[PDB]
Amino acid sequence: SSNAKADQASSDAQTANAKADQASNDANAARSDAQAAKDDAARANQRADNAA
Amino acid sequence: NAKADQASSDAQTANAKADQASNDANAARSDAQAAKDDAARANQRADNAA
Amino acid sequence: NAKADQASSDAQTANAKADQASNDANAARSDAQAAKDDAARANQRADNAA
Repeated sequence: SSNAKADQASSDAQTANAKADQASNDANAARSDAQAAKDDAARANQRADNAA
Repeated sequence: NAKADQASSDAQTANAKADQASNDANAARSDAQAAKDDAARANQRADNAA
Repeated sequence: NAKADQASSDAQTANAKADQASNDANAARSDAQAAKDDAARANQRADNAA
């Protein structure tokens, strides 16, 4: 006896979850960086406004 | 088939996480592009200043 | 084997969406770094001219 299709489906789901976990953490990091860069750019323009 | 059922559940878990990751990555791209445009504006103001 | 086959297909979908989300996240990280560096150029130029 063998449960091969189910075993392979389970391995595929575990692999997919590892990939998706890593993508989530990468994406959240990228969001933080992107907002920090937006704030840095805004601050540069703010300093120029204030110096007008 | 208990293993197949659990594999199905775990695949839905993976989809929920991948969908959230995609949403967040799309927002990060849009914000980073906005940051590039705004930073270019500050440098253009500098280039063209009196 | 319908259930296992469905779980496998759903897992493949999640896996592919996760790969694209990781690529998009890197693209945003790259753009954010460029914007960060350009904002620092802008400030530098402004302080040198002030």
